[PDB]
Amino acid sequence: SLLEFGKMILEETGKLAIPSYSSYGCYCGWGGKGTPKDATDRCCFVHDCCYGNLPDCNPKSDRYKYKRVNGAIVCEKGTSCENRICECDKAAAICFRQNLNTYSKKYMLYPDFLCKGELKC
Ligand SMILES: COc1ccc(C(=O)O)cc1
Repeated sequence: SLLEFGKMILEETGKLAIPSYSSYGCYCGWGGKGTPKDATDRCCFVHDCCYGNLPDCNPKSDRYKYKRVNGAIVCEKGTSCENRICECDKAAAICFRQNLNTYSKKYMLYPDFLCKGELKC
């Protein structure tokens, strides 16, 4: 679910999903179009594609379970949709951590009109 993803993001990065990643660039918190602005935005682009791989799943509301082994995220077994959702979120959270070094506040509340064009998954 979105709230669980938000908790995962905070755990991983120390940033609040809202407002750090809810309106960032072209794809974070509300993707759609344009060339991703930076590596963080690309995390959200891939995350969006990842959810797009699951048309018959409901990633916003469906809850999954995960644990930490060391600091590593381990998705626990639930339904097929839950497992696949968890893997998408895990990847994104790790991606955000990997790219904290280039996270830029200037991409927060990024205006829609600067995001144009379709980019294929
Ligand atoms: C509503 O909260 C969020 C938080 C993060 C993201 C994201 O990282 O894409 C989307 C919505």
